[PDB]
Amino acid sequence: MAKRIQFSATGGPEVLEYVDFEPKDPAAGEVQVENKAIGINYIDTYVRSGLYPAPLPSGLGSEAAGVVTKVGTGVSHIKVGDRVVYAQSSLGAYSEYHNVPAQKVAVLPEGISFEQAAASFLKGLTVQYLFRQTHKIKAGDIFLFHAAAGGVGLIASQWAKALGAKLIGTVGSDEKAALAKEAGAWATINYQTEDIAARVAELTQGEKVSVVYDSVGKSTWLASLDSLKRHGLLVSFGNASGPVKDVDLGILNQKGSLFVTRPSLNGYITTQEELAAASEELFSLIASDAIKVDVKDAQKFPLSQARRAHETLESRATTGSSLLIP
Amino acid sequence: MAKRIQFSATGGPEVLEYVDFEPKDPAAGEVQVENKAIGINYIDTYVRSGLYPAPLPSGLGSEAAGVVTKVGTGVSHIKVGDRVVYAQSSLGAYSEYHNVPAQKVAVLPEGISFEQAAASFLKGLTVQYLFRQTHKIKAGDIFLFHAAAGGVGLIASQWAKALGAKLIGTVGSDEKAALAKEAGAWATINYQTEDIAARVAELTQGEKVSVVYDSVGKSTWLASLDSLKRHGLLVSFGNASGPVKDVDLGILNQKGSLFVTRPSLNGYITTQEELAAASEELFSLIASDAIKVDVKDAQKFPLSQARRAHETLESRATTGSSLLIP
Repeated sequence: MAKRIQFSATGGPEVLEYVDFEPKDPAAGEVQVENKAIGINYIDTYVRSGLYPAPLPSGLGSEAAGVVTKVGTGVSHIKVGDRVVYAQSSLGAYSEYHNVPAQKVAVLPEGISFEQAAASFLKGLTVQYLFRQTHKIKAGDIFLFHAAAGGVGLIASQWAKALGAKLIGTVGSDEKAALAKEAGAWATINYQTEDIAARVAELTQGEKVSVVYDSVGKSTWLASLDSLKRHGLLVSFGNASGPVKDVDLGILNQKGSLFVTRPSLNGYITTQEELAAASEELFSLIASDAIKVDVKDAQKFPLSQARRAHETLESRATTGSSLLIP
Repeated sequence: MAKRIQFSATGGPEVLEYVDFEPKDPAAGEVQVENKAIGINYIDTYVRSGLYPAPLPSGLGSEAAGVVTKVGTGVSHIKVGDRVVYAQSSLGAYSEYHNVPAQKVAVLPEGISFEQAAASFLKGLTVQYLFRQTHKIKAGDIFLFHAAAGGVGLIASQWAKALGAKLIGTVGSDEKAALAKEAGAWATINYQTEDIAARVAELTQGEKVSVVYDSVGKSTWLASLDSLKRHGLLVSFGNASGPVKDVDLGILNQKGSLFVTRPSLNGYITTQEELAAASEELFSLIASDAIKVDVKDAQKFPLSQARRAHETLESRATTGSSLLIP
């Protein structure tokens, strides 16, 4: 018997239940991970609130890192006792134990701890596909990245710097602005003080940017469109401020024959080769200290306190990644 | 004094007026073209009906070819007597004379007649940016192109073949199907009989296509989305069946992290270098008979009969380009 967070009905943070359950032995494709550190992602809040349909009662989270305890029939590439991380498990990473298909699990280097992995893996895999697959950031490129002080943002800042690119990062405070700069962001915009698109025009002497990465959605839709040059790409990969509905394609024409895409992690990592390749890049850059992955002690919540943790994430008081410790 | 088509109020074909006017000497940027053959584009009908707001009374058409009669102050690269074609003039190509900025005018090779130019130029420039700029079609590529029997469609078919690519073309009849095949279309779908996305799945043994060119919009939005593979591009460049409003970006995620763009000709040809380069490719391919440009005698209407011509275009009885002869 072990512990997991679940919810019996959708709602706010108050619906999170901390219960016992019997972990089942892994099936033929799978490995059982004794989770040691668990990732906290905005999608966890969306699932919990019913924005994403899930059978009830449901687990929560798809990102965690820990020690492999048992291994299923077919699994060669991963062995008992391996330290691993995953970002795409079935809902249920919020648990002391969770089975995951071996294909969707990456073995950690010795340098990367459980806590770093669960902070950086899903968010780091997200950055890699955004920057290397959805649109290949070249050295010298100016681009806009919303929420640069967030978990995804700080990895994006540091990755951009490693690529020799110039990330303009939107942030909600002067403190978050300095942090994003420290993390390698070329320039900074305060999305409460300043007009985003205006400031982008200023910083590019009118030339604008060929790509925008926008995890905010509704609030910043117009702002992001106005920030793009002719033929530019708007990459909406998040709905922090609510979704982007009621769009007339024609607006893509008005704003200069723009492209727009709504990618997701599952949309870009579908096989173990794809996960291997992307993970190799992520770990490579964490290992060489190009991407440093910290987690404030205030944002390490016990698994028991999952409620408390979710409340924190929704108030936007956090910077960087958060973690649940089983 | 010369003749032009205009309309004093928006409506159907009956609103077209055939009147006298005094052709004015060209301004500093411009050249005056004695039009010999005039292009007929669906956008002419939309403007005439008020789907696109235009100042009244207005001229009509932006595509025509003829002989340069006079030249404005600043013009070097074009001289009196040059045989030319343009696709982006101010509304008024439906005329015996029309001034056009010299930058938006291409000198014709000797091989291409006035009638071929006015059939093929705007529609051919449209095909070039779609196939070479918006998304670079590689040899071997399977892709979907709606309305393959139209004026744009038959050039697209032949261009695709010249690039060694496999254009699946949607058409409204068995007769139009054979014509699209004759014009180099790899495969054909009847959009009145058949399910578009199903047939695309069939023809690609489930792999789907990396791009869709969709000049229909509303009717085919879902069909076009279902036809695209993971990371695929939907290129909406026309609203034949009405516009594409009320779009939840999330649909781009559901259908496989798709891209979508709403390009226009004016969005991709903005300087004379861009027009030169694109025209060179178009003329190059017409010259080498890779793209053959015929116009049925039934779809050559005198300028006087502009009404009659518009009626024909709206009944969808036409295939390929149509022309007005001044």
